[PDB]
Amino acid sequence: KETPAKFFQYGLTPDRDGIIITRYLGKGIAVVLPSQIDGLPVVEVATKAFYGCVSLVRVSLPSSVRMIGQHAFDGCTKLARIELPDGLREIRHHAFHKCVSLAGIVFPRSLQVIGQDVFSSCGSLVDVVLPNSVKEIGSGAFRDCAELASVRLPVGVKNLADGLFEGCRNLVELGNLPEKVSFGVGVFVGCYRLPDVLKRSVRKLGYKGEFA
Repeated sequence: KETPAKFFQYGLTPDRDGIIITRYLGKGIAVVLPSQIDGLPVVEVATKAFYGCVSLVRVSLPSSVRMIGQHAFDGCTKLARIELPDGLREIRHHAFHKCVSLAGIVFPRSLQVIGQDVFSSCGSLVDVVLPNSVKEIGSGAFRDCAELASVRLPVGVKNLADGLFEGCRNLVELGNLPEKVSFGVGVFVGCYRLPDVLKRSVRKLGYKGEFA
């Protein structure tokens, strides 16, 4: 089905083997990012490439995409579904900032890194399951996800970064909470709905910050 290349601006990757998508020019309701342009694989969605694309409802990325750059989908206020590739390794900071219609997202088994504030103000996001491949999660990654009810952490997670769940006033379930973990500042500020058994096991792990 792939969206034709003429709706994208792109460059070459440093080693001349892949296409970096730098801008989406169209205004369709659905983009299927081509897996290749002129025989090269599409490996990256660059900084701000879909910035402010309020028309988009669905985005499909090919398995060749390894990287989603900073603020890539910042302001895609109608984005309701995005098919992430199994090639995806990293989502840079603010990549889905203010994607207020993103109700769910399925992370691939390849995802390594989630930058700061990636789902900041994703006010429709309900469930998130972080695969065990996820080694790095930046501060504020789920800041102001006011509808976020359930988060499953990666099994080996060593720290919960600063303000990770700040403003998650509907958060009630935190799966895969480790036997030992370090807490940044204000991890659970504004999390009014955390159950008591959860709050106690978190204090027992050593959190001294605010639950509200």
